[PDB]
Amino acid sequence: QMAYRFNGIGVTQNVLYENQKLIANQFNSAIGKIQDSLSSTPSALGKLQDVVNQNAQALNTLVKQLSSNFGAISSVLNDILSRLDPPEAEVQIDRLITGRLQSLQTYVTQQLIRAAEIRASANLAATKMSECVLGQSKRVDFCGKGYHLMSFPQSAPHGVVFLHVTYVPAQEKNFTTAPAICHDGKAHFPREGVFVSNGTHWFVTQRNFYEPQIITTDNTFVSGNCDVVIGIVNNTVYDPLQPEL
Amino acid sequence: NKKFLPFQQFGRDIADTTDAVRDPQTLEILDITPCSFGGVSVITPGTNTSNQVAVLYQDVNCTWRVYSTGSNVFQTRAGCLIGAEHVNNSYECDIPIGAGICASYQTSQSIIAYTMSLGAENSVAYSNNSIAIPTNFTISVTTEILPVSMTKTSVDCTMYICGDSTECSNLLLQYGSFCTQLNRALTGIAVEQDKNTQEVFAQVKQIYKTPPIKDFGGFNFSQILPDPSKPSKRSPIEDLLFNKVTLIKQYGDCLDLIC
Amino acid sequence: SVAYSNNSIAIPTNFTISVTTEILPVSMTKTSVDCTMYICGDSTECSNLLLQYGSFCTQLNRALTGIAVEQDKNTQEVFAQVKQIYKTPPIKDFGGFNFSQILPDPSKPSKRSPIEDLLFNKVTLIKQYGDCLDLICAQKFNGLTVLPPLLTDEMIAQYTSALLAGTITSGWTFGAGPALQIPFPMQMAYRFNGIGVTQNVLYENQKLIANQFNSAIGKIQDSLSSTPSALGKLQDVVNQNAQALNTLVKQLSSNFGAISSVLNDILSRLDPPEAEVQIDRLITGRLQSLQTYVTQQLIRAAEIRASANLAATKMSECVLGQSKRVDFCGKGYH
Ligand SMILES: *[C@@H]1O[C@H](CO)[C@@H](O[C@@H]2O[C@H](CO)[C@@H](O)[C@H](O)[C@H]2NC(C)=O)[C@H](O)[C@H]1NC(C)=O
Ligand SMILES: *[C@@H]1O[C@H](CO)[C@@H](O[C@@H]2O[C@H](CO)[C@@H](O)[C@H](O)[C@H]2NC(C)=O)[C@H](O)[C@H]1NC(C)=O
Ligand SMILES: *[C@@H]1O[C@H](CO)[C@@H](O[C@@H]2O[C@H](CO)[C@@H](O)[C@H](O)[C@H]2NC(C)=O)[C@H](O)[C@H]1NC(C)=O
Ligand SMILES: *[C@@H]1O[C@H](CO)[C@@H](O[C@@H]2O[C@H](CO)[C@@H](O)[C@H](O)[C@H]2NC(C)=O)[C@H](O)[C@H]1NC(C)=O
Ligand SMILES: *[C@@H]1O[C@H](CO)[C@@H](O[C@@H]2O[C@H](CO)[C@@H](O)[C@H](O)[C@H]2NC(C)=O)[C@H](O)[C@H]1NC(C)=O
Ligand SMILES: *[C@@H]1O[C@H](CO)[C@@H](O)[C@H](O)[C@H]1NC(C)=O
Ligand SMILES: *[C@@H]1O[C@H](CO)[C@@H](O)[C@H](O)[C@H]1NC(C)=O
Ligand SMILES: *[C@@H]1O[C@H](CO)[C@@H](O)[C@H](O)[C@H]1NC(C)=O
Repeated sequence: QMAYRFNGIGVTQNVLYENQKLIANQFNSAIGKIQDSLSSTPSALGKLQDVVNQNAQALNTLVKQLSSNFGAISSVLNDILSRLDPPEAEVQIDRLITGRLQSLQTYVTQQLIRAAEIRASANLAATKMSECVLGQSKRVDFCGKGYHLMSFPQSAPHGVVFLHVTYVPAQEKNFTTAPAICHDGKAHFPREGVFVSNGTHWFVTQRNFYEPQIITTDNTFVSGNCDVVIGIVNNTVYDPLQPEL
Repeated sequence: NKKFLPFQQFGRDIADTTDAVRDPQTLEILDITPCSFGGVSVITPGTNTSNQVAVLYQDVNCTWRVYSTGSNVFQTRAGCLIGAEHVNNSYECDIPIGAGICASYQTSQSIIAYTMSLGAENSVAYSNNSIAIPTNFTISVTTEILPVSMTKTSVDCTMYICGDSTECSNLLLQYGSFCTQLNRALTGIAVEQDKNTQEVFAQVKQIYKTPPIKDFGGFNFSQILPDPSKPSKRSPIEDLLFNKVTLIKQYGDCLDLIC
Repeated sequence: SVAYSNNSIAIPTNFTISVTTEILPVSMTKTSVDCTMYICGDSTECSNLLLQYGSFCTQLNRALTGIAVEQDKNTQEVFAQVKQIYKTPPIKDFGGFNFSQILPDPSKPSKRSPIEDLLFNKVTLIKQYGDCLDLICAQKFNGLTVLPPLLTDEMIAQYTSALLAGTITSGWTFGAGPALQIPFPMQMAYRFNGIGVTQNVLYENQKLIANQFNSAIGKIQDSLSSTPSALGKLQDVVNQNAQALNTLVKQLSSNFGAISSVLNDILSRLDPPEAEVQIDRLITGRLQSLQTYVTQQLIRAAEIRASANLAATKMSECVLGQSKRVDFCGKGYH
């Protein structure tokens, strides 16, 4: 399966099969580092804590707004009712009713805006569950930084944590490159890969991993002559048909 | 410079506030201007960490309308900063002040103000016949945390506005379907939270089980697979995530912010 | 009418390299409101009467502070994708491709591209007490202030320049790891392979493709310099914010059922008992105006946040990579 996912990012599967223990060890060490980094950093889950903090703060503000007068003589209904007849108590309780109705309407409006934001975040989380966990994504930075291999979901309080396993290239080397190879008056182009050279010798390799190979007629295809391509390089293209001929 | 017509005494602004007047003894036109102007912000590294603060005065040019001057003053495009030293190095942003200026608390400890650094400089060795190809790789696992739902709340309007008062309830009846509207909105939010959770998590309809022998070619999923020993069948990572987030209350247990 | 037949196909014998613009809003202006100066400006009796309403203005300031922090978060999420400031080489031999209209101009005092200079000239956006003793002055005298963005336009230009240098020197490799250099004709041959065309098509038509690219960039510059309504969305955002602030200023002239709109005219004709009713009416009306402004700002900030999330996604998938999604990064094969 992970050889298939290596094929999905442009690396041949023999790279995985010849490095299976190393890839497994790197995956295990990365999962253990994820466990340690989540156990150490206190502000790692601040996105989920902010939702709980905002909801609790909104409810406590709604409770605390019952102490306001809103232009009336008091904030307690029972103190108004025990000092006034039904007409002036009607006036003061009308002021309190208008103020508390305004407080409730403000709370409901802010909750609607916050719920729209939470719904957008949940639609994004459902899209990431569909495209990162249930498949392999070619979208850049949608499922982590690097070439995405696979993702794993974890439940969290009011949320989801995605563990994105990605492939990162490392230990680059610079080589001399050419667009085409001129062998017999014909221009040769790589079928998949890139011509590279160590100054003296020319090979064709895959683009995301250094694996040099002898430039043959099976590695390359022919298009035109050596007069159109700018930067074409003279080299020999080996023919496998006539050592055995 | 206003020229009043002879029947006029006061001049008004676009907000209908009196901003011009005619002096009744010497007939000259005066412009009235408010005294208070300019916003003020305060910068602290935490009251637990220290007691010194820095004060940012917006709309103040120090090349004054300040509370107290100090030993170090600094003129940013966000205003005049008093109480912070200006250094010439560039770091990452600790406390954002504005206009490319950030502040931090460095060691004798004091608040330093600096221009933020966008990152380390890099120059790719571009040539017209040179390529760079990786010879190795790293397998990297990164976390992404996404909110899905929030708490579903319901409000009894009569108990909030007119709690255990009959006269207030009979007065609240003369406002109409406002509280029915509020409860309808909150019910829609509460239904939407369950819809959000169902859309994120209930993608598959079969409950798949891992095999009892965990031979996966060397790959170890023990930190993300469920732990059968725990009373809650969660992964170790999931148990850590549930411990790291802090979220029936009877009448007899109440008679507390939730109460 | 497509000439459909059961054994007929249409195959293109040529191509066009097309450059199109997409304009996306990212942030809006960060505003702060002093409640006491807006409702009860330089009046002690009004401030004492406003103290009986509670934490309403704390709620309003919390909402506006959240909006102001979210604007800087929007700009950081769109532009600060890479953390290395890549530079272009001093020799600009890119196989015939000419990025001079999008690369920074070192002669200008602001290191901006010619296209970026045109875009900044085509969108029209410290005010001391001494030089105010103007709509901004009237806004600032009623407690309404505009906070500066955390990143200046020079820093955004630096981030854009770093993204451009990384793209034209390394292709999509710098967005997924270390920047691996590659010649630009070979990079666009890779991108031709990404849309299903063999690379010899590019290598045998390199001068024509480079000329089409250069002419399309020059046409983009001319069409942005000619059409005045090209940057309509950013100007609409600026106009909406300015109109909201001016409406908030102009709403101070309303009576709200009281005998006047001036605080001092009420206070100079009435004793504090009969003044207090009118001051309470003005307080309720101006509180309603502030709440309406904050609610509209919250809805507008949600829309701007959606636009900024889309712009960050387009920066990730169109600039840092080659997209197979149809019409996400222009019309045609991206
Ligand atoms: C570029 O590739 C060639 C071909 O592999 C390298 O030549 C080989 O060098 C080793 C050195 O130990 C010899 O043992 C081989 O016999 C050589 N192969 C031949 C002659 O076909 C060459 O060294 C490489 N360039 C560099 C700079 O390492
Ligand atoms: C690549 O190889 C070709 C073929 O051997 C070279 O072309 C010849 O170059 C010589 C010297 O200039 C001429 O006298 C011949 O007439 C050319 N033949 C053809 C068929 O064009 C070419 O010069 C080589 N290129 C490099 C850079 O060495
Ligand atoms: C590719 O990278 C891996 C990871 O760093 C290298 O594996 C390490 O190799 C060193 C030296 O042999 C050992 O000391 C480490 O223990 C290895 N790490 C792991 C996780 O196995 C590997 O050698 C590199 N391969 C090449 C060709 O450079
Ligand atoms: C493919 O299209 C290009 C662009 O239209 C053609 O290039 C033009 O060719 C005409 C006639 O040779 C010239 O007058 C123009 O100056 C060329 N334009 C450019 C930008 O170079 C090209 O000829 C077409 N090729 C085919 C095979 O139809
Ligand atoms: C890239 O295109 C620009 C024009 O868009 C070229 O700049 C022109 O250069 C010529 C000669 O150097 C001047 O006469 C023009 O005034 C320049 N125009 C502008 C708008 O600057 C530039 O030379 C091109 N780059 C290369 C490498 O040829
Ligand atoms: C690279 O540039 C050099 C110097 O201008 C030139 O001689 C060479 O032909 C160029 N190669 C390619 C492939 O453009
Ligand atoms: C502050 O005043 C000085 C004196 O002219 C001026 O040079 C400087 O630009 C001003 N600062 C700002 C941010 O306007
Ligand atoms: C997986 O890792 C844990 C701790 O890292 C270890 O205890 C366990 O034995 C490992 N699983 C296997 C099959 O080795």
